[PDB]
Amino acid sequence: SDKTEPRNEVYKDKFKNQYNSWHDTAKSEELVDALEQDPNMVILWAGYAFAKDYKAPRGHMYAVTDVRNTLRTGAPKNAEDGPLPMACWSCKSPDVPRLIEEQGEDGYFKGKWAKGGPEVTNTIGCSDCHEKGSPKLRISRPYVDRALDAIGTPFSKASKQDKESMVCAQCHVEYYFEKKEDKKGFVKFPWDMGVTVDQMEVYYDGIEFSDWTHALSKTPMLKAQHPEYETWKMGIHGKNNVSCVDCHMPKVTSPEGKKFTDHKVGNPFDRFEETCATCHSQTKEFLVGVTNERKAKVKEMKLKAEEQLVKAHFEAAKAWELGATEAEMKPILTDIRHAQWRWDLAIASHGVAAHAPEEALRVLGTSVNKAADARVKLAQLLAKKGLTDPVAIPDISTKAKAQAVLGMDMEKMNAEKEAFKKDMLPKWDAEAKKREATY
Amino acid sequence: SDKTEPRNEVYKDKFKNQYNSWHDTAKSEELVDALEQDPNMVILWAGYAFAKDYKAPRGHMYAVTDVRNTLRTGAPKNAEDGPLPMACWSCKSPDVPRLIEEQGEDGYFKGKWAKGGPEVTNTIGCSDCHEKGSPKLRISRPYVDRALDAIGTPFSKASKQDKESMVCAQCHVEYYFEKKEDKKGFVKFPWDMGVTVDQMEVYYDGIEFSDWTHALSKTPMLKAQHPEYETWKMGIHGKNNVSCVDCHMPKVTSPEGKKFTDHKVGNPFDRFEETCATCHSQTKEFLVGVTNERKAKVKEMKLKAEEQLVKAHFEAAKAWELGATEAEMKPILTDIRHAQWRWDLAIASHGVAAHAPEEALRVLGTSVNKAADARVKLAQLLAKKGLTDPVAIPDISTKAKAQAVLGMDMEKMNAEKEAFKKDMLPKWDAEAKKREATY
Ligand code: HEC
Ligand code: HEC
Ligand code: HEC
Ligand code: HEC
Ligand code: HEC
Ligand code: HEC
Ligand code: HEC
Ligand code: HEC
Ligand code: HEC
Ligand code: HEC
Ligand SMILES: [Ca+2]
Ligand SMILES: [Ca+2]
Repeated sequence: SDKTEPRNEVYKDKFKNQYNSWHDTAKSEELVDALEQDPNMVILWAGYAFAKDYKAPRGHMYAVTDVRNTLRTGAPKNAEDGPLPMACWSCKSPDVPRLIEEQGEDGYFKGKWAKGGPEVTNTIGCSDCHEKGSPKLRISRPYVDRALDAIGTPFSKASKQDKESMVCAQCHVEYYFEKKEDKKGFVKFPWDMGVTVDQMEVYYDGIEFSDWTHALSKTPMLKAQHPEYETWKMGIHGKNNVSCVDCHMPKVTSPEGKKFTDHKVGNPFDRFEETCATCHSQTKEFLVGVTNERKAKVKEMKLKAEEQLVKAHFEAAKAWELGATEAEMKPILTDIRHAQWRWDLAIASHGVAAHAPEEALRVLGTSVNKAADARVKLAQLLAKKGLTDPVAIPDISTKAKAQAVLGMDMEKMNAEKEAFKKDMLPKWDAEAKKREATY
Repeated sequence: SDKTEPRNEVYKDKFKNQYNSWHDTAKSEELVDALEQDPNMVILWAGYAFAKDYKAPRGHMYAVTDVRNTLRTGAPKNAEDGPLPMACWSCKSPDVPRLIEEQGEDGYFKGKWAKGGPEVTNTIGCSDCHEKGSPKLRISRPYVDRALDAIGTPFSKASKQDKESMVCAQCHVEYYFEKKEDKKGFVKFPWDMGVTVDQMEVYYDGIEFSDWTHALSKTPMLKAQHPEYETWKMGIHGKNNVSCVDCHMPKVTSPEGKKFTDHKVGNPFDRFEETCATCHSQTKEFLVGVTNERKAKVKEMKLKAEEQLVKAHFEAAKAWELGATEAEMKPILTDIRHAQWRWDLAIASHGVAAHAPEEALRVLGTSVNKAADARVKLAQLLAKKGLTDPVAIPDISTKAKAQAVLGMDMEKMNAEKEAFKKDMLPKWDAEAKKREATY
């Protein structure tokens, strides 16, 4: 494509300071296993890909590696195999706008994730945010322009300060895959009714959309994903239009005293002077302390919401086992769907305790309120089927125990994934090397 | 006494600007009936004085008037009559340090509220916060000193900025009346553990303390009251030691050009220049909009928490009615106690949406979590008693209907109060005038 250069090294000794700091996200290499740290999530996501594997994000340099390696994308043997579609590449690589610009959105989104393996081998890079070889910013994905239009803030009419967050909003948002034949597997941001948890809930309910049917409760479930842009808009910094870039890509000075934009996307406290100290006079120790306090508050309510949902899902499973009808279960499943949507949207962003802690805490409160409705209705229904005692919860104290409770063959899944990693990934990179040898 | 002057006019000509702005809290005279606006509260406080009458605070000039007029103090015919004790005067008048200094705490707290009628007639004034005829600040109540010592911040070692909030903390706190024999009727702040909702819950459970037994659920209840200091400490302004005085008693300039401390304690937005604008560049409309949005979020979770509690109380009443035993109800009552403690502390301060919105939202979330646990246990227990259908809630849509549901003879209460107002209060004021003549 004329508009995209997916090879990130092309403009490196033309834009040295930007390339070098961009490459330094490789320094953020630790992989924290969130399922291991919180096995409740295996149960909440039962029947869905996230019950297999879910880790915290690390540096942008690892995006293609991590989508390749997660158990969620499976072990496809050919371009028509594997569980997930092409759309799983969309926020991982500057080869995505290359493919969209050459084949159109309809050509890009067609088919399996495995199909794009040979084509999507460059990780998150310059062409995702920039015009080719230029410092100018751009939106490189058409579905992003559609989403910005939908909330009335098109990129073409946005201020410089607005665009700084919009380039991150290409990826750091809640999304779903459309179902209609002409948009099958297209990425869409569910923003037509607004970006609050309540508006998005109305959107999804209006089209009767579900990401999966829960393996225990049979609830039509919604999955939230990293809603940084939607939740940043709710926090006081976003209300002041303090941009993602102000904290995550701050203006820094070279050893020679030249200012440039720090491209090492990571922890803003690592550049405390240049980030928080730009606008605040408090010490780093104070502001780190405040941030850790909100993380603790959000975590407390997160676990309370999760404990209610775990019990709700097993209680619903027991209700089905005791002969509940679909009509008896319909209002309970609605409550479970909404309760878990609210928990998931509240904490799916690993930055929410910094970006919008009060919104996270409000939303987790509404989660518990819906879970309480579901569980009281379940307690009455279970009693009509003859059970007036608590429903037993199996041992789910570890990720391995939870996945086994669900009947998941983790040994086989890991073995097949390792064989895929060893056999298929070399072939993909060998094909990409051959193709890039043109260009 | 030597160290207190309760007549607030004595130094009016020496300190004209302070006296004049102090007297201007009489401009804040609107009375908002909180029970009328939220009749749920009648049910939540069933069996307690707050089910009778509860209004939003107004100006300091009305403290003695409102404590005289509230149905909560009833209609005493003599100094040993009436529902409430001497300690209800403690945060309403500079006559209180006068009586404490002359009679001791033991002498002051002894007896009924009606006994203090003739002695406590000056409203909140200069000697409550100041040394006599002086600009120096003081703590005028010994139980406040004990509380400050308990949290490790004695007034003697406090900074200027610390002391600005501490004078408000003499009254704007959660408290209880001790029941121990040697301290019976004493005001104490429940801060030994210290000031979060969770620490105070541990404090109260450790001494097996209850304010009343709920009229419906028979739960041993805790009542929260206006925890401004404790919640201010949790908000970001308090963490920065932005004092109550910075927003509510700002430095202003007289018409003659003289700088002084504004003593019109009221809405900080009424002094936007001089309060927020001294630290913030945003417009007043923007900051008002933010505070209004937080008020709405807090109100949304407040109402969800109350709906859960109202149903829990009626469901518990049903369980008792169906023959539940003490042992069956014990874990349910514990959950209701904690759930309502958390609700009440979260919203008992009318400023919590400005002072600490994130803490109010966290605490309201934990309220719903405990109410959930109570209602699920109740649904199972009700089913063991043969009831598998929802418990009916009577019409409680107005203050009047809710009080009638509880069997409250509001007509008699109001008649007896008006009679008390017409007959007793002139006698109290006449005796005080006679006594103050001898000053
Ligand atoms: C199709 C269902 C997929 C799959 C299989 C993956 N993604 Fe994404 N992704 C996006 C962003 C902003 C992040 C970092 C923020 C965060 O994770 O909270 C990620 C992260 C990942 C990972 C690493 C972490 C993990 O979950 O283990 C993996 C393995 C992963 N993704 C796989 C952004 C997006 C999107 C932007 C709209 C899209 C679409 C996807 N991701 C889709 C998928
Ligand atoms: C791949 C290694 C690159 C290269 C070579 C560059 N970028 Fe970026 N960039 C991003 C943002 C938000 C800005 C600020 C824009 C502005 O203030 O107008 C920049 C800035 C630049 C410049 C301009 C000079 C400067 O340092 O300020 C240049 C020359 C540049 N970049 C080169 C955003 C992003 C990304 C979004 C996550 C990504 C990816 C990149 N840039 C990648 C690259
Ligand atoms: C606009 C300048 C931003 C900002 C501020 C961030 N991103 Fe991204 N991001 C994407 C994916 C898939 C990941 C996970 C990577 C992986 O786990 O392999 C991330 C990761 C992050 C982080 C975590 C960094 C760390 O060191 O832990 C952060 C702080 C972050 N992002 C912020 C996806 C994308 C994009 C897809 C092309 C785009 C564009 C951005 N992110 C842009 C931004
Ligand atoms: C604009 C919408 C964004 C986006 C997309 C992100 N941020 Fe932030 N962020 C800030 C701080 C202090 C943290 C936590 C640092 C810590 O944990 O110590 C975060 C966290 C994130 C994450 C998660 C990072 C991870 O490794 O898990 C992500 C993906 C993220 N942010 C993206 C600080 C700020 C701001 C300061 C006022 C601003 C504005 C933003 N971030 C904006 C955004
Ligand atoms: C760097 C990572 C940080 C951190 C840790 C914080 N900020 Fe900011 N901040 C800015 C503005 C305009 C406000 C609103 C208040 C005001 O009008 O001054 C804030 C507010 C905060 C808070 C209070 C909100 C809360 O979370 O309790 C906190 C704790 C906070 N900040 C921490 C402005 C800016 C910036 C201007 C572009 C920048 C950069 C930052 N802040 C960065 C940080
Ligand atoms: C330290 C300077 C303060 C500040 C900032 C406030 N108070 Fe008080 N207060 C007390 C009582 C009994 C009331 C209710 C009076 C009534 O309704 O009759 C109040 C009221 C307030 C308000 C509401 C003002 C309004 O205009 O509505 C406000 C903003 C307020 N207070 C703040 C009791 C006391 C004390 C007991 C003697 C003392 C000391 C303080 N308050 C101190 C302060
Ligand atoms: C003994 C049980 C009583 C009674 C009957 C009253 N008080 Fe107080 N009071 C205090 C503060 C800071 C306020 C204003 C803040 C707020 O109300 O949220 C009040 C207000 C009142 C009112 C007017 C409002 C109402 O409830 O209608 C009334 C009628 C009232 N009080 C009666 C402070 C304190 C204390 C400081 C530790 C103490 C002790 C009391 N009050 C005790 C009582
Ligand atoms: C009853 C009408 C009075 C009078 C005559 C005065 N006060 Fe107050 N005051 C309070 C606080 C926190 C301050 C600031 C203290 C400081 O910054 O050191 C003041 C200030 C004064 C002064 C000093 C001159 C000035 O205007 O700054 C004077 C002479 C003065 N006051 C007289 C607190 C309170 C109260 C707490 C709620 C109340 C009640 C009063 N003051 C009452 C009076
Ligand atoms: C220090 C511990 C205190 C105390 C005792 C109080 N405040 Fe504040 N407050 C602020 C704002 C913007 C409001 C809302 C005004 C509005 O409703 O528009 C409040 C509210 C209160 C109340 C309730 C007022 C009422 O009339 O019902 C009370 C009793 C109260 N405050 C006492 C602003 C601030 C601050 C701004 C940074 C500071 C600090 C404080 N208040 C501190 C305190
Ligand atoms: C007058 C009643 C107000 C109002 C409405 C607000 N402030 Fe303040 N503020 C101050 C400090 C140090 C912070 C922390 C952030 C920082 O370090 O700059 C804040 C924070 C806020 C916020 C953001 C937090 C939130 O609740 O979202 C808001 C909305 C806010 N303030 C409003 C400092 C001060 C003061 C210095 C003495 C004064 C006065 C005020 N603020 C007054 C007000
Ligand atoms: Ca989604
Ligand atoms: Ca109390």
